[PDB]
Amino acid sequence: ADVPAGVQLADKQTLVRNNGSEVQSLDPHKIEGVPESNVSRDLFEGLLISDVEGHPSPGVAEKWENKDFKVWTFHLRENAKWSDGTPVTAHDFVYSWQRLADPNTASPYASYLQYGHIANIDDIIAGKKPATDLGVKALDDHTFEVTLSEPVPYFYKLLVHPSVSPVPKSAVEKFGDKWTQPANIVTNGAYKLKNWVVNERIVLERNPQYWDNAKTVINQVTYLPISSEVTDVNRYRSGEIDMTYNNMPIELFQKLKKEIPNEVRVDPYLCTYYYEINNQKAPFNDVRVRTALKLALDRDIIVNKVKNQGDLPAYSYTPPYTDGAKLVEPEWFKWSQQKRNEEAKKLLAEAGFTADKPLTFDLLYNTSDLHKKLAIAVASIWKKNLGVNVNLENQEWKTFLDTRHQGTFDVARAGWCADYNEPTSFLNTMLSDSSNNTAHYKSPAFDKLIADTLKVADDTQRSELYAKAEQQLDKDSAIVPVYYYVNARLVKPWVGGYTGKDPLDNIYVKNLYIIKH
Ligand SMILES: [U]
Ligand SMILES: [U]
Ligand SMILES: [U]
Ligand SMILES: [U]
Ligand SMILES: [U]
Ligand SMILES: [U]
Ligand SMILES: [U]
Ligand SMILES: [U]
Repeated sequence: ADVPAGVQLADKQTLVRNNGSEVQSLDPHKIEGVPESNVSRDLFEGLLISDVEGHPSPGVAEKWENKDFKVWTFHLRENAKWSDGTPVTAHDFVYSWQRLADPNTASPYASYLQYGHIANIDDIIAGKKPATDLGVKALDDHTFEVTLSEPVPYFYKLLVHPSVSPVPKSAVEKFGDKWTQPANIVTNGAYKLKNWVVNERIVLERNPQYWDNAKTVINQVTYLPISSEVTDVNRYRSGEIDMTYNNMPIELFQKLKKEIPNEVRVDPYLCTYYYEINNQKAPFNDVRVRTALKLALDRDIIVNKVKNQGDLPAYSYTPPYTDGAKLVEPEWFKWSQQKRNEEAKKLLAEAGFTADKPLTFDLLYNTSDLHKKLAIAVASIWKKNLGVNVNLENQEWKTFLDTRHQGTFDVARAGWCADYNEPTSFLNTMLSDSSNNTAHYKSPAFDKLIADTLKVADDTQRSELYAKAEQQLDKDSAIVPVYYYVNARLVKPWVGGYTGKDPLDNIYVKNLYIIKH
């Protein structure tokens, strides 16, 4: 943390953050969500990290160079250490990225190494070459060298993500699945795990071996797993929570902006809220059904009337303000809602649905007051605009993500937040073989458009290709875009260091500080 001259620090430097739900895991290779990544940034540090404004900056790597955007060499700081005092080396990264690539690990982020195009990843994922063939090597204890199969100019931007953080081989090997328990875990970020009580709290304590420990200010941070946004706000306003999670309650938000304006932080965020359609399951493998659902949803009602928190109606998967995004708005988005509804009803009548044999299916969402309120509105809108019946179903976060990976679903509430600010952080997730492809969407045409983006060495051609990839997605109605998020949360006046300037919201508690109050 960089505490401003003249600010007074509180005697006690402790922080309580709500984190939305119980994490899937603390293992960097078994996670894919925001709540998971919130805790991972405090415990595990990769080659680069985001600075307080979100720019990719030195992490374990203090400096790096690239040869033709294909061979990247990272010079690791001599004093990077794990929490047991042993050195963080380039061999740690070698073992780590191989473990990420290995199909036996089953990471939901195995494909992150495809997105960066590390050499031999496709074969490794396919079981054809062992994970040891991956294009990574330690040229020495403090030098990590990555070889890609094509030039990727934005490659380093990917490296702040938890899936490319190191994991400690000895704890992993020795304790297997229990390596992340507090008595076993070893970490290299600014914090260490102190306590982990499932469905109660996660408590982290400063890691004194962290290389930048002298600038760390908060000695302890607790992450809570509260999925009720109302409860989160209540415990924030009672004094227990210093920073809510960034899901705000429909019940209280308008009142909060009028009551504690200075505390309600609202900033740009690179995430899209949509309904994920299970593209491989009838009748959702029919484009007319997906197009109907997409068109009959009234974004104006949902965004402006039912939510009303500053979100923007969405017509694409990649947020239009992502760096490099130059998207074309489909004509349906400028049509009337009435005109959307007729087209929709027309398509469903064409797909064979009547009044007598209507379309009925499940709407799966992760336990939350906000998602429940939004699914109820969407269910009534779909019912009135299109005659479809939906059965709402909630599942705890971890179970919800697993259900979507398994494909044991019809439609699900969904939200993707960028991992790096470039259109492929979204688009690569709809690739046929992506491990992040929970829409279970498979389009040869869509895959070819994205593969083409690294064949050209031009950014204009590249943006035009991302634009057409978004048009292929929309044409197929792979999803139902609903709105582009804003990052809205409550933060106490004594919490310093949070700018709200990072559109990825990659917060590190090592950057925060408690002002005396
Ligand atoms: U004190
Ligand atoms: U650049
Ligand atoms: U940029
Ligand atoms: U269903
Ligand atoms: U509620
Ligand atoms: U470039
Ligand atoms: U106080
Ligand atoms: U106090």
